[PDB]
Amino acid sequence: SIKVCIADDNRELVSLLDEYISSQPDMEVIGTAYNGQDCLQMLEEKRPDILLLDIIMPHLDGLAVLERIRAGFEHQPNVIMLTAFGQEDVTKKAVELGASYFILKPFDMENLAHHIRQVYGKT
Amino acid sequence: SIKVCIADDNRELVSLLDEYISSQPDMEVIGTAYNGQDCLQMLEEKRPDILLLDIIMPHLDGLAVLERIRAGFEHQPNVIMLTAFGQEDVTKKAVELGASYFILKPFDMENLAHHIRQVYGKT
Repeated sequence: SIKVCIADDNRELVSLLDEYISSQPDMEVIGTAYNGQDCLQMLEEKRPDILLLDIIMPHLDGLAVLERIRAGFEHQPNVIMLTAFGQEDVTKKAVELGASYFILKPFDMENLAHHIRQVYGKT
Repeated sequence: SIKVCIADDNRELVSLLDEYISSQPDMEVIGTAYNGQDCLQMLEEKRPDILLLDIIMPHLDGLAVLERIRAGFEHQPNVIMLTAFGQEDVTKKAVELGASYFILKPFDMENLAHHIRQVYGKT
């Protein structure tokens, strides 16, 4: 059971991520946060294996959170930045500190091309 | 080669759809439109196999476009409505006219759970 924590200030995205990760048979969601300060508070209690972290947030962004994780925590999760188009340059500083990243495209295409084939096939 | 036309008023979404469908080896994008009137003009020239159509658009929505396709076109594409959360009830009228539909979730999760496993695996 891979234990995952989510921290992002887009409430719609956090909800989708929680649903998606919870549907995976080998993973579990053990906490969520909407800003950096609450993320750092969560990690002190839950010790997840994986943290999905928004790279840019007002006041305390994902790189400031990652720096605090590396400078003050004994137990650190593997951090995966959530990066949208145009945010790649800022993500690169976080990869220099050892995080990994996931390019988050705006709309979900899963199963579209399968559905298209099913429709086309029936005619 | 499955020939696809896209009609939606979200420019970001049209761009992603074009990219995604064009990357499929068995499909091709042959036109795109940003409103109903331009979609109906496109279909008269291009005769696609598949039309991806936004269910709700100001002035002339996807159901009004579908009704015009069924009442005035000799050659009709198989129509797949692009339906977002909350738009299901309006889609059901279009399915009554024979269209199919695709539930469009707000963010792309493709490959996230694979990446998570790759990261977790390396430790």
